[PDB]
Amino acid sequence: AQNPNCNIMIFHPTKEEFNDFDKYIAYMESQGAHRAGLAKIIPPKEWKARETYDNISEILIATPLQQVASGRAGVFTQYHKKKKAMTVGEYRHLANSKKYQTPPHQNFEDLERKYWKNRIYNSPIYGADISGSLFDENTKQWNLGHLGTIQDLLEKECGVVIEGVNTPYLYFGMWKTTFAWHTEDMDLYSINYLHLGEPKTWYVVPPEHGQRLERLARELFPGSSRGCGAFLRHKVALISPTVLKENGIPFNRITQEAGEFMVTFPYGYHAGFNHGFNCAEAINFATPRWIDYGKMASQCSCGEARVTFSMDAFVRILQPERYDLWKRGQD
Ligand SMILES: O=C(O)CNC(=O)C(=O)O
Ligand SMILES: [Mg+2]
Ligand code: NI
Ligand SMILES: [Zn+2]
Repeated sequence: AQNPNCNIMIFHPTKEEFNDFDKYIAYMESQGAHRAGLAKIIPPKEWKARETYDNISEILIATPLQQVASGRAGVFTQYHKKKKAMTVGEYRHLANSKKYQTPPHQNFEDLERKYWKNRIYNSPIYGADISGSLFDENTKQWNLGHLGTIQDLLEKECGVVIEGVNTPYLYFGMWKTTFAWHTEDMDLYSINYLHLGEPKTWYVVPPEHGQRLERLARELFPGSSRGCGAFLRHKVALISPTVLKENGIPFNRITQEAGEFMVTFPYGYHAGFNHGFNCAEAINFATPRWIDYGKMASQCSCGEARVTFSMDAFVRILQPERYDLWKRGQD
């Protein structure tokens, strides 16, 4: 078995290998990359997402989210308080303000220490989940707005045509902005490209060990666990690396820098934080190997998780027994 210790793998495809997205994902899996839950892909030196980022300041962040924490430094939840709209130029100036800017630090490890020590005492503002793309339409390789759609994959694999669409999302971050422990909707893959700015640190649990993280989460967030049998679908809980190590949960960590792709694999729990002002783009995708994960994915039916239009068909076709209850949670 390849990569039996489930380490995060880093790939350096040539420009020739960068032509065929599906083929390269299958190659990475042939080498055991999925076992980690997360892989990094450094694009060939010839490749670019677009020519420059000089003209992005007028993009609107209609609903910036202030991420307010509750709990203790290593075990907390966050809720999202909606703020007034602002442009990306306004948000970048806010991220660089004395109140919100990255503190002085020696290296990524020092910054990671400062994040876990101090996150809960601040409420950073995240421009998350903005429909759109920063890939130039002329970028033909690994353009996250031109991928094969999940609906077309399900149709190719299973023969059933379904409604729904699959488009990318932009994330404008600042120091301490945080993504809570989660897997993707329907345990899909994700791909994330860091277009510009400061790094993003990731934590991940191997898919084979995901239920160990879920059991710890039920112990650490016991009221949330009674409320919902899949409460990590709410995307609000954080657990630090120190707490994971104390409880023997297998995980790995890696920092993504601007110009790099990350891929999360089906049922790979992940969490992390931004180092400073940045912009990322991400989208879900599927492969034939996903189908079995989609059929087994947990679902939130308590009403909290509320997701896209397109998840309907995935539940309806892959999880018909669950459909009725899940849809009640959506309505
Ligand atoms: O970058 C973020 O805030 C969160 N991204 C993801 O969870 C992802 O790409 O799957
Ligand atoms: Mg603009
Ligand atoms: Ni994700
Ligand atoms: Zn729920």
